[PDB]
Amino acid sequence: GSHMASMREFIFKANKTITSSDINLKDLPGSCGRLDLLCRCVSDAFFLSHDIRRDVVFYAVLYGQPNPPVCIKFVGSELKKVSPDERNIAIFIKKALKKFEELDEEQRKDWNQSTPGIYVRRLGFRNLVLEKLEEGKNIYYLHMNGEDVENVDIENPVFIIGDHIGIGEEDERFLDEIKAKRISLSPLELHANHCMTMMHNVLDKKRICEI
Amino acid sequence: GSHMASMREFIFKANKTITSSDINLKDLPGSCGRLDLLCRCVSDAFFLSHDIRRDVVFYAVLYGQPNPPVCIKFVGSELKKVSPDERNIAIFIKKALKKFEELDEEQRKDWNQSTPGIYVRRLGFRNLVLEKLEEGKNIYYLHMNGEDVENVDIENPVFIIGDHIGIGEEDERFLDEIKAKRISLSPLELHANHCMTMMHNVLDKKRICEI
Ligand SMILES: [Mg+2]
Ligand SMILES: [Mg+2]
Ligand SMILES: [Mg+2]
Ligand SMILES: [Mg+2]
Repeated sequence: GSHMASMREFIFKANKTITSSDINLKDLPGSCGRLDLLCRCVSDAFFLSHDIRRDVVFYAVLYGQPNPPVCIKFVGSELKKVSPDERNIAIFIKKALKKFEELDEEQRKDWNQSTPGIYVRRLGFRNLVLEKLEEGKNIYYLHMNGEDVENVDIENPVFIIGDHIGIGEEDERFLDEIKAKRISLSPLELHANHCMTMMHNVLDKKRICEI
Repeated sequence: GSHMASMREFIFKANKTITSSDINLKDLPGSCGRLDLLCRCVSDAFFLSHDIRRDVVFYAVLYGQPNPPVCIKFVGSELKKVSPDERNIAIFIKKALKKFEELDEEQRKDWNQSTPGIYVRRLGFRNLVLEKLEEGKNIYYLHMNGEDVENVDIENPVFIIGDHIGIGEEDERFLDEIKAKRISLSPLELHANHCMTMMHNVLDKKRICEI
């Protein structure tokens, strides 16, 4: 074995997801701007059968009205009292957005914990990716026309996952500029949350041959 | 290519999921008996990015109080007005259970449509599996100690997926008896809904090399 372990980190850009705590739990998809999708991504990033993945960090950058961008960071090793269902996760996200509302613009420059393992910050998608590059991460863009993941060595990863409409031409230009490596998990276009499930499975299996 | 296509069919045994329409949407996991899990399984069985999988049939057999068993059958090619979020699916399941409540015991011997593509019937797990065997299906049991799916030819499949506690010693005996083939998708124990995602991905990829 190589005995190499690394954090699995994901960034999901939520193009339209609501950025105030004024959340209608009864319309997560419509009035909340596909908040349901974001909740499933959180669920799929962390939850196993009788456990939570302690090596995962998940970042969501929300661009919906009225206060974008808001970045919410979930740290698997620290999360308490989150369960895999959308309603529970949505309430945790509501709490995070409420915390963000209580902070001034200076305070929002930093990560601010709302509940254990959940932090909010004024941070956009590109600045977040830059910050990860400076830490030494490799950026991988999960995109259906990328290299077959089967053949790529993955090291110190940050996985980028777009939503229903996607990252957009602007941010693709940017990923191209910083040399993000595109990887494919499937011949079909999947929901963002399915990508994370596939990506975890790829890494779980490599762990068996290689580490 | 072989030009071979087949229906992808799944059976999920929901050990504790509620069997009346008296459903608390605000406690899908607790008072509904892990109804949230069943909803995610439905979601993951059917939904792609800009589509629904028309070659899938999903069966759920619910064993929770007060009227078990209830079998709900979802037919991908027929579903209308279902979206991927748990709340929407839970309401469709509520409707199905309401339909079941309105039928007498004789009427429950047959499939009874509640909403397009959704049918309810008094049918237990074993009788359902028997019925599928008699139709010519091969039964595959997704179980973490099974053969690596990579190496198994899959033909005319019905995939069995247990829940959080699992199929149970009784029904395992039965699957052993009828010679169900056990297949593994992962070195880790996953949520039932993740199995379906992995299983779809395996089939989508084979479709590319072989069909
Ligand atoms: Mg690792
Ligand atoms: Mg950071
Ligand atoms: Mg097929
Ligand atoms: Mg039938």
